Parts: sequence; C-alpha cells; structure tokens
Amino acid sequence: SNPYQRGPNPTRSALTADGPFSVATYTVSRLSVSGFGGGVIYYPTGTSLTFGGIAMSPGYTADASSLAWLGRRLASHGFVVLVINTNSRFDGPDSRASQLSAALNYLRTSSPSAVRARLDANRLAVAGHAMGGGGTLRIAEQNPSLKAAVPLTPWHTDKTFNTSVPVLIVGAEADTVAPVSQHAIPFYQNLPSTTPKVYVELCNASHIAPNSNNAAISVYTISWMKLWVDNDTRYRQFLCNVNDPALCDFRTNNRHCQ
Repeated sequence: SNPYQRGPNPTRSALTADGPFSVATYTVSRLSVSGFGGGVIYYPTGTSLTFGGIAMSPGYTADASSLAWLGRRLASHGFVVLVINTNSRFDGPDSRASQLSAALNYLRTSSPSAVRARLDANRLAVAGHAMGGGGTLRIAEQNPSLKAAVPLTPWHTDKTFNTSVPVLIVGAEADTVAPVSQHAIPFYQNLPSTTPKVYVELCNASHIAPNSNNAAISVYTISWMKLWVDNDTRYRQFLCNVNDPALCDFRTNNRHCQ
C-alpha cells in the first residue's frame, strides 16, 4: 500500500477545479528570507496529513500573483506550494534556478510551523513559468533528488539540460515570447532519452496561458506531480494514451506509463 496517496480516486473533471483540501496561505516577506524574494505559500489546512512540496517561479517582470491560481490549485489537491517572488523582477532563468533552490531549502528548514507540519521534506518538486520554467530546467539539472519538474511555456537561451528528473513541458502553440520551435520543443528533444518526459502543446494558446485558470495546465501539472511526488499511479490515466482537444501536440517516451 502507498503511504503517500491522498484524496479520492481522480476524475478528469475534478482536476479542472480546486481539489478536496482546504487551502491556507502564508505571505513570506522579501526581507524575511535570504536567497529569494519571499512569495506566498499555499498549503493544506484542516488536515493532519503530510504532503510533498513544490517551489514555483514566475517569469520575467512577473510576480507570484501571476501563478496564484496554480499555487492554490495544486495545494488544494494535496501539496505544499511556495510561489516565489524573485530578488529582482528582472532576474534571468539561471538566477531563478538559484532562487528556487533557496526556496526549497527554506521550505525544508525554516518555513512556518504550520507549513512544516504539512510538509514531507523528503518529497520535493519544481515548476515555473517562462524564465521561471528555464529556471526549473536548470535546477532539475542541479538537483537530481527532485521528484519532478514542470516547465510552463519555458524560456532559456541554453537548450540542453542534463537532468534525470521527470519533466513535463507545457508549450503554447502561438507563444511569441518563448516560441515553442526555439524553446519548449528543443528542451524536450534535448533532454536525455532515458529521462521520463512529456511535451504537451496547448492549441492556439499564448505565452500567458499559465497565468490564469487553465484546465489543461491544471490536469497535466496535478497529474505529473501526483505520479512522481506521491508515487500515485492513479494519475497515470491522465498522462498515458491521451487524446485531449485542448492539445495540438502530445509527445512522450512513455517511461511513466508502467
């Protein structure tokens, strides 16, 4: 039996709305932490269980509020989620990677009492938007103990990341900030062939698709985190043998399906 399993048997519908756990928030001021700009922690309340943790980075010029819906959404499905602010809104992808690393260390070692109560510090993952998604790829390369990485419409000038952390990339077909032909798709192709990987391309979507409630992003992000952070194979069904009308491409090496 699986000790990390949380929540009822999933349906796709349920993964497009906030989940079964009530969500508490904690605002982390920038001056209260070293190595990153604070942010917002979304975490389960009204529960005695523990959950894996996720550090999430916004993109260039953006703040944590640009991913608030997704922090809340993930927390409500059973995760402790710190959406960071960066030291400067102009920080690049590799700076964002360093700040994600600082944020993960903060979650494990110096986060608030109520947050530590809910966190299994052994089970951590990362996600990020745009330059924050480039930062997600880089920290995955740096920290093979991470359980999963979800780069959303990622941007980076480097195209090849040597990581074994399971990666699910979301591209936006009509992205003109991080065009999929130059960013997301090369990232996917250049990851090692042995790394479990998925690429989903949102039909006729812009770069800012991750910044508001988005059913596809919700389904794939929750499912990848459940599968890898919680070992929760009930979520394989949403990631394997996918036909989804919101997607205009779906690619995988199928390592996650068995």
